[PDB]
Amino acid sequence: NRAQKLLHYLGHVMVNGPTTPIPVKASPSPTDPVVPAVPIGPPPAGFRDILLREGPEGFARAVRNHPGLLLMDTTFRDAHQSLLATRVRTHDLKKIAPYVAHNFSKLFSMENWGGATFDVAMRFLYECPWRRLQELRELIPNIPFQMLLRGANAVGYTNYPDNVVFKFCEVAKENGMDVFRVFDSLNYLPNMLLGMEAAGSAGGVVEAAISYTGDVADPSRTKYSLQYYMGLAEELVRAGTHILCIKDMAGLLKPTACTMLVSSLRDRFPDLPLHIHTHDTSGAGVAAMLACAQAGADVVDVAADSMSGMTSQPSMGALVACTRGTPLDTEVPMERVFDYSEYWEGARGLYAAFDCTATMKSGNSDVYENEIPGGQYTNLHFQAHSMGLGSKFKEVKKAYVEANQMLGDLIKVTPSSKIVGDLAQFMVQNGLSRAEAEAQAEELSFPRSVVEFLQGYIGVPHGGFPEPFRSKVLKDLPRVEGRPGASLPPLDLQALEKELVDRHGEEVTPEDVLSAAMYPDVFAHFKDFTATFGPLDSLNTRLFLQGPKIAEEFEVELERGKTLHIKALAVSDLNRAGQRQVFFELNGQLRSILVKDTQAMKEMHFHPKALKDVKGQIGAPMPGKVIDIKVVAGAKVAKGQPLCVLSAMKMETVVTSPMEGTVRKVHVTKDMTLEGDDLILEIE
Amino acid sequence: NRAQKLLHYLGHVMVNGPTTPIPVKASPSPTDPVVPAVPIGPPPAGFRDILLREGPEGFARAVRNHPGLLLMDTTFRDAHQSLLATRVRTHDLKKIAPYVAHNFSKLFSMENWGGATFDVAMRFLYECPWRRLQELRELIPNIPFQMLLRGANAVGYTNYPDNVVFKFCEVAKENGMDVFRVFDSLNYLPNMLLGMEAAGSAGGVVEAAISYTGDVADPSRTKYSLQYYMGLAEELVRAGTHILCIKDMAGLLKPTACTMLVSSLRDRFPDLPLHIHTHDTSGAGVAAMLACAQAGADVVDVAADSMSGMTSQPSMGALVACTRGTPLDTEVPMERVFDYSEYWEGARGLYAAFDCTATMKSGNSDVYENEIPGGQYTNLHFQAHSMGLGSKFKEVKKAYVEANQMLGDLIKVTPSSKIVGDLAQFMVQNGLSRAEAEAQAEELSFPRSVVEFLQGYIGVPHGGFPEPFRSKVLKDLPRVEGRPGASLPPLDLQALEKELVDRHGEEVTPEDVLSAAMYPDVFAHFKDFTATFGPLDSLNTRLFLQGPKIAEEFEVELERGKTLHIKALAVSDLNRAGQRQVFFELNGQLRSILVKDTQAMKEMHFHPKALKDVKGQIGAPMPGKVIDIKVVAGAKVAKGQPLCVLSAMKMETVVTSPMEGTVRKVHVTKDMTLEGDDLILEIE
Amino acid sequence: VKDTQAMKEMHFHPKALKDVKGQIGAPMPGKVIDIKVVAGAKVAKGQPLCVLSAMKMETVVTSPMEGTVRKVHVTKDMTLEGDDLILEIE
Ligand SMILES: *C(=O)CCCC[C@@H]1SC[C@@H]2NC(=O)N[C@@H]21
Ligand SMILES: *C(=O)CCCC[C@@H]1SC[C@@H]2NC(=O)N[C@@H]21
Repeated sequence: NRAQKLLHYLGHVMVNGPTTPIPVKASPSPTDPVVPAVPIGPPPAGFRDILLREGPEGFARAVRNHPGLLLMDTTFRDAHQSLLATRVRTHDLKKIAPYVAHNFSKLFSMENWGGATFDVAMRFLYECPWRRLQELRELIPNIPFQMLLRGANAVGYTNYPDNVVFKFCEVAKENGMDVFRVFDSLNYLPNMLLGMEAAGSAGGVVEAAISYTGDVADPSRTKYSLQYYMGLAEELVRAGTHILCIKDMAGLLKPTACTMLVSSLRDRFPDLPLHIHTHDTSGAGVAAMLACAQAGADVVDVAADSMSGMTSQPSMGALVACTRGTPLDTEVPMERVFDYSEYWEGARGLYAAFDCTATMKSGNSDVYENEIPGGQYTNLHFQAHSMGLGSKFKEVKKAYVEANQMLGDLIKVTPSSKIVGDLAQFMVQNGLSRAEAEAQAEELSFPRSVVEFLQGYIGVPHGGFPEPFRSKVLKDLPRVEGRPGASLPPLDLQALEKELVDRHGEEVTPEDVLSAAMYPDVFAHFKDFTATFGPLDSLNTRLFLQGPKIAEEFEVELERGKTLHIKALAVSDLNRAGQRQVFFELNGQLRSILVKDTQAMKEMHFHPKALKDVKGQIGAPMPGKVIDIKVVAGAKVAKGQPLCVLSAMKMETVVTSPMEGTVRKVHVTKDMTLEGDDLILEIE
Repeated sequence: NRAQKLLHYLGHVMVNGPTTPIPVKASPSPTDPVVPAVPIGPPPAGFRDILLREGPEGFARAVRNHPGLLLMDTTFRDAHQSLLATRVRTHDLKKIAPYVAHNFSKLFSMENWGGATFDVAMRFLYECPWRRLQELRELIPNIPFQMLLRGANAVGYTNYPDNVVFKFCEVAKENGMDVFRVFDSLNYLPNMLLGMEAAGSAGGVVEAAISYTGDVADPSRTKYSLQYYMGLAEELVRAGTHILCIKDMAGLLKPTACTMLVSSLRDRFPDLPLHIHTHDTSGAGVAAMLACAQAGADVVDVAADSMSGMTSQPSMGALVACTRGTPLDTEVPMERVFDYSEYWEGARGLYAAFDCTATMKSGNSDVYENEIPGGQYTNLHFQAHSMGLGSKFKEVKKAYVEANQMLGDLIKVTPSSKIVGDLAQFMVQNGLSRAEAEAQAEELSFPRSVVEFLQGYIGVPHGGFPEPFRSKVLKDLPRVEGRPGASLPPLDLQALEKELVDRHGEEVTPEDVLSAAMYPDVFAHFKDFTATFGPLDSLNTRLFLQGPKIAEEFEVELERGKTLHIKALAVSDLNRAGQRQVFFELNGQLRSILVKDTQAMKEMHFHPKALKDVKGQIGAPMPGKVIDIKVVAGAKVAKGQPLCVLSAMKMETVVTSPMEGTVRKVHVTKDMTLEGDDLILEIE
Repeated sequence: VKDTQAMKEMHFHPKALKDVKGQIGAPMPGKVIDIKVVAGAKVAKGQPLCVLSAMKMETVVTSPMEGTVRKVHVTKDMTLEGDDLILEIE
């Protein structure tokens, strides 16, 4: 019995408009993407059976001894985050999940879990990550899944207590999550050791990712030399990981740097599998990927053709065709590739409301001097749009270079990238250059994020903080060193459950408790809106965004037990009250409800009205202009004396003092239109 | 049920316009007239008791014996056509009847029904005359009413069968009717004889009327001399009646003329009650009326103050005030006159959409040169407007005099007035002069009514009529001689009862049968229209003609206990075939109705499409502009022989005859861009 | 011809003046959350003044100088955009 709340949502969409902020105006494609047919038989068993049967190390050995190359479709997380603002719901994903299970059993592993998946499922979109994860894992019983995880902060942006992160990892593994990736913003050794230890405590296949920046083929700059990365890999390997992984956030891999680094690591690690992640922002990613594959790569990240290019991962087809005659022999059907690409482009056509292709058309070479992370460009563009700064977005990216170089050649990863982007925003809205910021570091009101980083909440940069700027900014601000996760006191996991179940909700589960501990207020708002509108996510994307149209019929699956349909009838009209009626016809009955519009009165005039109950109160006898008032406020007047004169074209009503006393205040000064019984002055 | 029909009517009124045509575009005023207060006790004793306890002769003697003056109110019949097109409903009428029946006892009689009363009560207004008359007798069991009748034609414009008129009068008298008027357009003595014979057969008060035209005080005016009128009056009085009357359809009585006339009449008949009827158009009506009422008159017609002036009768107020310090001593409390006038003034704005004021601003002179009947001018202007010649309406009345000379100086009230009007309509429509119209009147077709008059379906005029024009028009037509009514073959109506019954009659009353006998076409039309939408005259007049406005609640009655509470929300839009859905509110229920819009015509024609079932037919392969044609219609064609060339922008395709034979026709003009798959030509 | 039906007006919070160093303007456009100092109270150098939060950006306004506050132009619970006078120092 939530159809009432759902229709209230629909009517609120009809009147007040779509609720989620929209960066650019657009209209959804009326057409519906076509899903290809799927075989009746259960999906063929992929590599998940090995994990279910063999240990994580046994699985790693089986992959390593396998001849050929292993593939990852990263469309579900990295493309959505990068190309879009990853505002995709799970309905369309489920529409294709059986096809993927039935056809893509040769894939290495699947990425479905994001870092900002919680933020999008809470703040703007309204979904529970655990739920649709559960349905997807049901639909995919035979491909292992990979989730994104950071070093100290599990999904947050500040370092976090060890115990809560361990419990969260335990919960995720208990749910059925398969493969874990753990990394750090600056590759901070205590944080990465903590993450590796947490993943080992969870139990499963564990990898660590090395943040690659710059070019290792340039001997002029050895800020992070091949020796540096090699030693880093040395402590990672001695840490006992399953597989090493490499992530190219900005797609800055030359095939030369590819081959020399891959050889440099494979020579001393002959049985170590390889995982490669890159963003095809510059359009030359495919060459580097092919060079790595020739050089001894094992697993790589690559996106569907329709969702490829631009800033996402490269395409299926390029690598598939390039290795047909090549002994690499990716050995995957092209028909499934075409079906996947066509379905994905059809689905993208629906999310045309905020495609960044209007802003940026094709990937440029402006990454080698800008180093914008591939995954956050559209999101930061939309952040600027919310800030209204989209007009100068061309200068916004111009500021990023110096925003980073304020703090030096840092490892610009998602937290650091966000901080640098915030710094660029601040100095571009203030419009001051490098010298103005550096000389006035104390003077400028930097956000709490600047002092947060300079304090050392995330960690310590390998190169170290900028001492003069940090001294100018922090000054009296405390500086906590060491591992902040070790520095941060542990926090309770129990009394918060009681507090939340007292405030709302009358059931106990650890999932919502840990979610609210990670993020209380957005959790509360999400619960508020869901309660006011019942279950969601059972609708179509077009229905979710723009709502039903006039005299069109559409079936709505309320839940699995029953499915009904609603017929939108008419918009009715604005009432004198802010409520508006809207007409709706469900399966066999007609109904209409009241919708509040955001146009409640315009509040003009409301001139003071003299009250006749108080005989001392004076009201204007006739409406018109005032030629003059013979009395100033706080002046004594006598009974029957002229004190004010009203004006019209034929009569001149001279005001008479109602009694003896002094005038408090003259509401009318001179020459304003008056009404009958208007407050002029009060006499006592 | 019944609600559905009226609800559909309301929806149709919302979607479409008012069914009745609108002469002048306006809206009813948002004001309800004030009903004056009424007592509770039974109505006082008027004159219905007197005629009840006496005979018509005894009652007439009692009236004559009264010292003073007795007044006739024509605000229920004549003021209608004088000021409006006689569009007043009955629902508004049944709101002062208790007041006047209580307040007005000295009043002589009231005229409600009239000649042009039923021809609208079913044709434009949709009501039953007998029904409304039945609903007033109980409201006023105090004061006699008065019927206006014509001699030969009972209600119609052509002489009706004598039995028909007799039985009609008998039924009318049986309806409880009290006073009757006998009249004829011409002075055709058999017409008045038949009318008075029918009135006496019915049994009751019989009054005949004499038309007035020209001047009696002008020696030059000789066609209708005093002695002519004296002979008419003496013949009628020898026929023997109850009360005499005089008609002034145009308001042409000077005081001296009517006072000398009254002196002549009262001299030789100093017992007979004397009655006058005039239409105040020249503006001097009140003066002559009062003068030659002080002379010898007994009864005076008079209209309400608000419904006075212009062309209607003079007012209550002037006559009451003047007859104050006089022996006549009207003796009527004028306060009730005041409230009556106030109610009528309030009621006038309801039908303000059509009125003579918009055209006829003030009372115009020169009526002597025009002699246009007062009760005809408004309808004439309306019919000219509906004709489309309302623009040149002044030129229409200009041509009216020439038509008068065409027919000579004759008395015209109902039939011949509109006959001259239609002849002038033809005159102005053809834009032709009088003299040559007289000349080439042989071949020129004339309206059917002119032919009827020239044949003599009405009777012989007093002065005859020109022969050569009648020979030029009638020519070879049979011509009626003698009395048309006697020459008319009497016909039975008993078969009409069964015809009505078995066609659509299951409750038809003899009144309805008589109505069908009068105007069968519009009778059946009104019957079917009422049967479609149910009974009318149960709602407000603005509610009837304008309909309820959106988003307001209103109440409607059905009977004493059946009264509803109705509200309307809004209207849907044209869904798929010009149909609307509208949403009403019952006392507590919500209703949805469908209305078929009439403003959707969407007439579009296309070049014939080649049908694939016919192999011989040839269709256009590509849309585009035709360059040249190689085969003419009805010419032999070879198999695969070029016949047409098409080229739109890029492609050029030459159409060839796919089969051997000869063509029948080509649908090509060589110079039109024709779409593909079109029936360009055919093959045998 | 000069039209008469054109009425143009200006209102809402004014803009902080750059030459007046005592005038303190809003650095970012956002919602007023809390005000650290009430009008008529001494303010130290580098002291929090107001908190602004719009989408994820948290900003605390520091005191440009050391001196008592005279008027709270920022008021409370009304959105203020960048470069709007929030506090004035004499
Ligand atoms: C709140 O919407 C701001 C969205 C931008 C931050 C998100 S968080 C995780 C991603 N990593 C990054 O740098 N921006 C993205
Ligand atoms: C059309 O609805 C009927 C009214 C117009 C004819 C009436 S009949 C009596 C009057 N005399 C005349 O010529 N027209 C008027």
